[PDB]
Amino acid sequence: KPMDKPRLVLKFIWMEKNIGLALDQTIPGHGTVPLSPYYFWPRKDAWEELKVLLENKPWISQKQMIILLNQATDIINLWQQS
RNA sequence: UCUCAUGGAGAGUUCGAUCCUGGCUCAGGAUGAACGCUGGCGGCAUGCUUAACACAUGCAAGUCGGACGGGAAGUGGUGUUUC
Ligand SMILES: [Mg+2]
Ligand SMILES: [Mg+2]
Ligand SMILES: [Mg+2]
Ligand SMILES: [Mg+2]
Ligand SMILES: [Mg+2]
Ligand SMILES: [Mg+2]
Ligand SMILES: [Mg+2]
Ligand SMILES: [Mg+2]
Ligand SMILES: [Mg+2]
Ligand SMILES: [Mg+2]
Ligand SMILES: [Mg+2]
Ligand SMILES: [Mg+2]
Repeated sequence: KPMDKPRLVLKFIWMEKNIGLALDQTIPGHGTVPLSPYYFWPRKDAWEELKVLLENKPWISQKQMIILLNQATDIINLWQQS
């Protein structure tokens, strides 16, 4: 049995005045399963609840969490710029 | 006495009576019928003949994304699919 890396995919919900955030997990043969539900920014703390859900799960390595937090920070800053 | 024929009826009224010419009237069918009285059901039909007179409202001709450029719904994104 080899070692498969459960790579995580980042998703967003684009609303008029709001934007939500969610994460998925991907393993070979297991396909894709949702890791986290959609958190609506600015109304809720989206990046904070996403990284809190990635910390509560011990099987997420620091690198996979920090990459998704970097591109999700780039999308929250891109929404805030608009 | 083979064959064809499945078809044609009258009545009252002019005269004191009659025969005739002659009109009127009636008995029969048919309705895209109307009105009156009365009206239980089913089957198949029929239903502005008058003003080709006016029209409130709603519907009666669209379809093709496999001609085509686009944008708008979602989706995580041009992998899916819709309008
Ligand atoms: Mg006379
Ligand atoms: Mg007399
Ligand atoms: Mg005569
Ligand atoms: Mg008759
Ligand atoms: Mg009646
Ligand atoms: Mg007419
Ligand atoms: Mg009209
Ligand atoms: Mg219609
Ligand atoms: Mg189609
Ligand atoms: Mg179509
Ligand atoms: Mg064609
Ligand atoms: Mg396509």
